[PDB]
Amino acid sequence: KMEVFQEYYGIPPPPGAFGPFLRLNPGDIVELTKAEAEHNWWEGRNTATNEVGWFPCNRVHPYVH
Repeated sequence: KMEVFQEYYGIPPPPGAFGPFLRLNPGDIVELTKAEAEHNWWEGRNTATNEVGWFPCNRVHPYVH
C-alpha cells in the first residue's frame, strides 16, 4: 500500500503504451496492481476513488500509519 505525497493529474501523461492515468491527491492510499523494476510507471487502484490507472512511481512512497 502506497501513500501519495505529490499530486498527479495526468501531466505528464503515462508513456505511450501505458493505460489511462490515475488521478492522485496527496494523502490518497493506493493499492498497487502492477509495478515492475524496469519501469518508472506503476498501475494501481486509488482507494479514495476506486479508480484504476497508471502514475509515475516517484509520486508515492510506502503508506505507514
